[PDB]
Amino acid sequence: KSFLWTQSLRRELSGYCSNIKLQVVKDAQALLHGLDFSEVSNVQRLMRKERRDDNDLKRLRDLNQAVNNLVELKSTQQKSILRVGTLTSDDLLILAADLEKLKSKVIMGNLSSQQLDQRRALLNMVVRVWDVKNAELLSNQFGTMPSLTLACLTKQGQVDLNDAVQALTDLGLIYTAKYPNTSDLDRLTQSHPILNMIDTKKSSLNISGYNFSLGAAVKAGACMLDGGNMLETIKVSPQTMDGILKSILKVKKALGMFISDTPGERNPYENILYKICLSGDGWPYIASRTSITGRAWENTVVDLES
RNA sequence: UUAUCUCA
Repeated sequence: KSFLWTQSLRRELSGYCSNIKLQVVKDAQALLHGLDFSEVSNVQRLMRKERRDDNDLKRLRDLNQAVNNLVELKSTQQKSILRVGTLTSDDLLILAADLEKLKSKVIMGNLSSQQLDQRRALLNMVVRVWDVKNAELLSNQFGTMPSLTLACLTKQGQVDLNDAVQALTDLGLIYTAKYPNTSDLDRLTQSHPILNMIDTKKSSLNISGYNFSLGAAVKAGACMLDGGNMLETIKVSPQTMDGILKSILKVKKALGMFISDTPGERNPYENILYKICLSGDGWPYIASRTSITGRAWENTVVDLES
Protein backbone atom coordinates (compact mmCIF):
# COMPACT_ATOMS: atom_id res chain seq x y z
CA LYS A 1 0.00 0.00 0.00
CA SER A 2 2.73 2.52 0.93
CA PHE A 3 4.54 2.35 -2.42
CA LEU A 4 1.17 2.37 -4.15
CA TRP A 5 0.35 5.70 -2.52
CA THR A 6 3.76 6.98 -3.41
CA GLN A 7 3.24 6.08 -7.03
CA SER A 8 -0.27 7.44 -7.30
CA LEU A 9 1.00 10.74 -5.92
CA ARG A 10 3.81 10.78 -8.40
CA ARG A 11 1.47 10.34 -11.36
CA GLU A 12 -1.00 12.92 -10.09
CA LEU A 13 1.58 15.52 -9.14
CA SER A 14 3.87 14.99 -12.13
CA GLY A 15 3.01 18.40 -13.53
CA TYR A 16 4.65 20.11 -10.59
CA CYS A 17 7.85 18.05 -10.72
CA SER A 18 10.91 19.63 -12.31
CA ASN A 19 14.41 18.74 -13.51
CA ILE A 20 16.85 19.76 -10.79
CA LYS A 21 19.91 17.59 -11.38
CA LEU A 22 21.90 20.63 -12.44
CA GLN A 23 21.13 22.71 -9.34
CA VAL A 24 21.60 19.86 -6.93
CA VAL A 25 25.00 19.12 -8.45
CA LYS A 26 25.89 22.83 -8.60
CA ASP A 27 25.00 23.14 -4.92
CA ALA A 28 27.02 20.04 -4.01
CA GLN A 29 29.99 21.66 -5.69
CA ALA A 30 29.50 24.85 -3.69
CA LEU A 31 29.58 22.82 -0.46
CA LEU A 32 32.62 20.83 -1.53
CA HIS A 33 34.53 24.05 -2.11
CA GLY A 34 33.23 26.18 0.74
CA LEU A 35 32.23 24.03 3.69
CA ASP A 36 34.36 23.13 6.68
CA PHE A 37 34.37 19.36 6.45
CA SER A 38 36.33 19.26 9.69
CA GLU A 39 33.31 20.69 11.50
CA VAL A 40 31.13 18.33 9.48
CA SER A 41 32.98 15.43 11.13
CA ASN A 42 32.43 16.92 14.57
CA VAL A 43 28.76 17.55 14.11
CA GLN A 44 28.37 14.02 12.78
CA ARG A 45 29.79 12.72 16.06
CA LEU A 46 28.03 15.18 18.34
CA MET A 47 24.77 14.10 16.75
CA ARG A 48 25.45 10.47 17.63
CA LYS A 49 25.82 10.92 21.41
CA GLU A 50 22.83 9.71 23.46
CA ARG A 51 22.97 12.60 25.78
CA ARG A 52 22.85 15.74 23.67
CA ASP A 53 22.62 19.27 25.12
CA ASP A 54 22.31 22.89 23.97
CA ASN A 55 26.00 23.15 23.15
CA ASP A 56 25.68 20.32 20.65
CA LEU A 57 22.47 21.82 19.24
CA LYS A 58 24.22 25.17 18.79
CA ARG A 59 26.94 23.43 16.94
CA LEU A 60 24.40 21.82 14.59
CA ARG A 61 22.49 25.02 13.89
CA ASP A 62 25.65 26.93 13.14
CA LEU A 63 26.73 24.33 10.60
CA ASN A 64 23.26 24.41 9.11
CA GLN A 65 23.57 28.12 8.58
CA ALA A 66 26.91 27.67 6.89
CA VAL A 67 25.26 25.24 4.48
CA ASN A 68 22.26 27.51 3.99
CA ASN A 69 24.66 30.13 2.71
CA LEU A 70 26.32 28.04 0.08
CA VAL A 71 23.19 26.63 -1.59
CA GLU A 72 20.57 28.03 -3.99
CA LEU A 73 17.80 25.48 -3.39
CA LYS A 74 16.26 26.93 -0.24
CA SER A 75 12.82 27.17 1.27
CA THR A 76 11.87 30.56 2.68
CA GLN A 77 9.48 31.53 5.46
CA GLN A 78 6.10 31.75 3.77
CA LYS A 79 2.92 31.59 5.80
CA SER A 80 -0.07 30.20 3.90
CA ILE A 81 -3.77 30.78 4.41
CA LEU A 82 -6.02 28.30 2.62
CA ARG A 83 -9.33 29.67 1.39
CA VAL A 84 -12.27 28.59 -0.68
CA GLY A 85 -10.88 29.14 -4.15
CA THR A 86 -9.53 26.45 -6.40
CA LEU A 87 -10.00 24.55 -3.14
CA THR A 88 -13.57 23.46 -2.23
CA SER A 89 -15.01 24.05 1.19
CA ASP A 90 -15.05 20.32 1.85
CA ASP A 91 -11.38 20.24 1.01
CA LEU A 92 -10.65 22.93 3.61
CA LEU A 93 -12.41 20.72 6.15
CA ILE A 94 -10.28 17.69 5.30
CA LEU A 95 -7.09 19.74 5.34
CA ALA A 96 -8.04 21.51 8.56
CA ALA A 97 -8.68 18.13 10.16
CA ASP A 98 -5.60 16.39 8.83
CA LEU A 99 -3.36 19.26 9.90
CA GLU A 100 -4.81 18.82 13.37
CA LYS A 101 -4.06 15.08 13.27
CA LEU A 102 -0.43 15.87 12.50
CA LYS A 103 -0.29 18.28 15.42
CA SER A 104 -1.78 15.79 17.83
CA LYS A 105 0.67 12.98 17.06
CA VAL A 106 3.49 15.30 18.15
CA ILE A 107 1.69 16.18 21.42
CA MET A 108 17.69 8.47 31.34
CA GLY A 109 19.79 9.77 34.27
CA ASN A 110 22.30 12.52 35.20
CA LEU A 111 25.65 11.07 33.97
CA SER A 112 27.87 11.85 31.94
CA SER A 113 30.87 11.08 29.63
CA GLN A 114 30.72 7.65 31.27
CA GLN A 115 27.80 6.78 29.03
CA LEU A 116 30.56 5.89 26.60
CA ASP A 117 31.75 3.17 29.01
CA GLN A 118 28.12 2.13 29.78
CA ARG A 119 27.80 1.47 26.02
CA ARG A 120 30.98 -0.56 25.64
CA ALA A 121 30.17 -2.66 28.73
CA LEU A 122 26.55 -3.15 27.56
CA LEU A 123 27.86 -4.25 24.16
CA ASN A 124 30.36 -6.44 26.06
CA MET A 125 27.24 -8.54 26.75
CA VAL A 126 20.32 3.04 21.48
CA VAL A 127 17.74 5.65 22.58
CA ARG A 128 19.17 9.19 22.33
CA VAL A 129 17.74 12.13 24.32
CA TRP A 130 17.95 15.94 24.23
CA ASP A 131 18.55 18.11 27.27
CA VAL A 132 17.66 21.55 25.92
CA LYS A 133 16.27 24.80 27.28
CA ASN A 134 13.98 25.44 24.30
CA ALA A 135 13.00 22.55 22.06
CA GLU A 136 11.65 24.89 19.38
CA LEU A 137 15.25 25.15 18.29
CA LEU A 138 15.26 21.56 17.13
CA SER A 139 12.49 22.33 14.65
CA ASN A 140 13.79 22.16 11.04
CA GLN A 141 17.43 21.52 11.95
CA PHE A 142 17.37 17.78 11.29
CA GLY A 143 16.23 17.35 7.68
CA THR A 144 18.03 15.67 4.81
CA MET A 145 19.22 17.50 1.72
CA PRO A 146 20.46 15.85 -1.51
CA SER A 147 23.15 18.44 -2.25
CA LEU A 148 24.57 17.88 1.24
CA THR A 149 24.43 14.12 0.91
CA LEU A 150 26.33 14.32 -2.34
CA ALA A 151 28.96 16.59 -0.88
CA CYS A 152 29.61 14.44 2.18
CA LEU A 153 29.63 11.18 0.22
CA THR A 154 32.18 12.75 -2.07
CA LYS A 155 34.62 14.24 0.47
CA GLN A 156 34.33 11.48 3.02
CA GLY A 157 34.32 8.70 0.43
CA GLN A 158 37.24 10.34 -1.38
CA VAL A 159 35.84 10.01 -4.89
CA ASP A 160 34.82 12.25 -7.76
CA LEU A 161 31.59 14.18 -7.48
CA ASN A 162 30.67 12.29 -10.61
CA ASP A 163 31.21 8.83 -9.10
CA ALA A 164 28.75 9.78 -6.37
CA VAL A 165 26.24 11.05 -8.88
CA GLN A 166 26.28 7.89 -10.93
CA ALA A 167 25.94 5.66 -7.85
CA LEU A 168 23.01 7.60 -6.49
CA THR A 169 21.36 7.63 -9.93
CA ASP A 170 21.14 3.84 -9.77
CA LEU A 171 19.40 4.03 -6.42
CA GLY A 172 17.11 6.56 -8.08
CA LEU A 173 16.11 4.28 -10.92
CA ILE A 174 15.39 1.40 -8.56
CA TYR A 175 13.28 3.84 -6.56
CA THR A 176 10.94 4.29 -9.50
CA ALA A 177 9.91 0.65 -9.12
CA LYS A 178 10.28 -0.20 -5.41
CA TYR A 179 11.52 1.14 -2.09
CA PRO A 180 15.23 0.39 -2.16
CA ASN A 181 16.45 -1.58 0.86
CA THR A 182 19.62 -2.83 2.51
CA SER A 183 20.06 -5.89 0.34
CA ASP A 184 19.63 -3.80 -2.81
CA LEU A 185 22.17 -1.33 -1.50
CA ASP A 186 24.53 -4.27 -0.86
CA ARG A 187 24.09 -5.59 -4.39
CA LEU A 188 24.70 -2.14 -5.81
CA THR A 189 27.95 -1.75 -3.92
CA GLN A 190 29.73 -4.09 -6.36
CA SER A 191 29.58 -1.64 -9.26
CA HIS A 192 29.65 1.37 -6.90
CA PRO A 193 32.24 1.12 -4.11
CA ILE A 194 31.26 4.62 -2.93
CA LEU A 195 28.05 3.17 -1.54
CA ASN A 196 30.03 1.34 1.14
CA MET A 197 29.91 4.69 2.88
CA ILE A 198 26.19 4.29 3.50
CA ASP A 199 26.40 1.85 6.38
CA THR A 200 22.88 0.81 7.16
CA LYS A 201 23.91 -0.97 10.34
CA LYS A 202 25.35 2.25 11.72
CA SER A 203 22.58 4.60 10.49
CA SER A 204 19.87 5.82 12.88
CA LEU A 205 16.91 8.10 13.64
CA ASN A 206 17.18 11.83 14.35
CA ILE A 207 20.93 12.26 13.85
CA SER A 208 20.79 14.93 11.11
CA GLY A 209 21.57 14.96 7.42
CA TYR A 210 25.30 15.04 8.01
CA ASN A 211 25.26 11.33 8.83
CA PHE A 212 24.55 8.90 6.02
CA SER A 213 21.46 6.73 5.57
CA LEU A 214 19.84 4.76 2.80
CA GLY A 215 16.78 6.95 2.93
CA ALA A 216 18.73 10.11 2.41
CA ALA A 217 20.72 8.50 -0.37
CA VAL A 218 17.52 7.50 -2.10
CA LYS A 219 16.19 11.02 -1.74
CA ALA A 220 19.28 12.26 -3.47
CA GLY A 221 19.15 9.64 -6.19
CA ALA A 222 15.62 10.78 -7.01
CA CYS A 223 16.95 14.17 -8.04
CA MET A 224 19.53 12.57 -10.27
CA LEU A 225 17.11 11.43 -12.98
CA ASP A 226 15.57 14.18 -15.02
CA GLY A 227 12.24 12.43 -15.05
CA GLY A 228 10.46 9.75 -13.08
CA ASN A 229 8.02 12.27 -11.76
CA MET A 230 9.66 12.05 -8.37
CA LEU A 231 7.92 13.84 -5.53
CA GLU A 232 11.32 14.99 -4.33
CA THR A 233 11.61 17.36 -7.27
CA ILE A 234 8.32 19.14 -6.61
CA LYS A 235 8.47 22.90 -6.21
CA VAL A 236 5.86 24.83 -4.28
CA SER A 237 4.99 28.54 -4.71
CA PRO A 238 2.13 30.66 -3.41
CA GLN A 239 0.37 30.31 -6.76
CA THR A 240 0.85 26.59 -7.20
CA MET A 241 0.13 25.76 -3.52
CA ASP A 242 -3.62 25.15 -3.75
CA GLY A 243 -3.42 23.17 -6.96
CA ILE A 244 -0.95 20.82 -5.29
CA LEU A 245 -3.04 20.28 -2.15
CA LYS A 246 -6.15 19.72 -4.28
CA SER A 247 -4.33 17.15 -6.38
CA ILE A 248 -3.21 15.40 -3.22
CA LEU A 249 -6.74 15.35 -1.82
CA LYS A 250 -7.91 13.69 -5.06
CA VAL A 251 -5.41 10.87 -4.54
CA LYS A 252 -6.29 10.70 -0.84
CA LYS A 253 -9.91 10.08 -1.77
CA ALA A 254 -9.19 7.65 -4.62
CA LEU A 255 -6.80 5.47 -2.57
CA GLY A 256 -8.27 6.13 0.88
CA MET A 257 -5.08 7.55 2.33
CA PHE A 258 -4.99 8.83 5.89
CA ILE A 259 -2.85 10.11 8.75
CA SER A 260 -1.59 7.22 10.89
CA ASP A 261 -1.98 7.20 14.69
CA THR A 262 0.80 4.86 15.76
CA PRO A 263 3.60 7.34 16.55
CA GLY A 264 6.37 5.43 14.74
CA GLU A 265 4.80 4.99 11.31
CA ARG A 266 5.14 7.96 8.94
CA ASN A 267 3.53 7.33 5.56
CA PRO A 268 3.51 8.83 2.05
CA TYR A 269 0.42 10.91 2.75
CA GLU A 270 1.40 12.52 6.02
CA ASN A 271 4.90 12.96 4.67
CA ILE A 272 3.85 15.00 1.63
CA LEU A 273 1.26 16.90 3.63
CA TYR A 274 3.59 18.03 6.42
CA LYS A 275 6.32 18.83 3.88
CA ILE A 276 4.14 20.97 1.63
CA CYS A 277 2.52 22.87 4.47
CA LEU A 278 5.75 23.92 6.14
CA SER A 279 6.17 26.69 3.60
CA GLY A 280 4.41 28.01 0.53
CA ASP A 281 7.71 28.74 -1.14
CA GLY A 282 10.48 26.21 -1.65
CA TRP A 283 11.29 22.63 -2.53
CA PRO A 284 9.40 20.76 0.20
CA TYR A 285 11.50 17.57 0.04
CA ILE A 286 14.99 18.65 -0.90
CA ALA A 287 15.66 22.31 -0.10
CA SER A 288 17.51 23.90 2.78
CA ARG A 289 14.84 24.47 5.36
CA THR A 290 17.06 25.32 8.33
CA SER A 291 15.99 28.97 8.09
CA ILE A 292 12.29 28.11 8.57
CA THR A 293 10.65 28.57 11.96
CA GLY A 294 7.61 26.61 13.14
CA ARG A 295 5.77 23.47 12.04
CA ALA A 296 3.41 22.77 9.16
CA TRP A 297 0.28 23.29 11.26
CA GLU A 298 1.54 26.70 12.28
CA ASN A 299 2.73 27.88 8.88
CA THR A 300 -0.38 26.82 7.00
CA VAL A 301 -3.79 27.73 8.36
CA VAL A 302 -7.32 27.12 7.05
CA ASP A 303 -9.94 29.86 6.67
CA LEU A 304 -13.50 28.56 6.61
CA GLU A 305 -14.90 31.90 5.36
CA SER A 306 -16.64 32.42 3.06
C1' U B 1 9.68 16.92 21.42
C1' U B 2 13.88 16.48 15.63
C1' A B 3 10.08 15.76 8.83
C1' U B 4 13.93 11.69 10.45
C1' C B 5 15.92 5.40 10.95
C1' U B 6 14.75 0.54 9.12
C1' C B 7 10.63 -1.97 6.55
C1' A B 8 6.22 -4.12 1.88
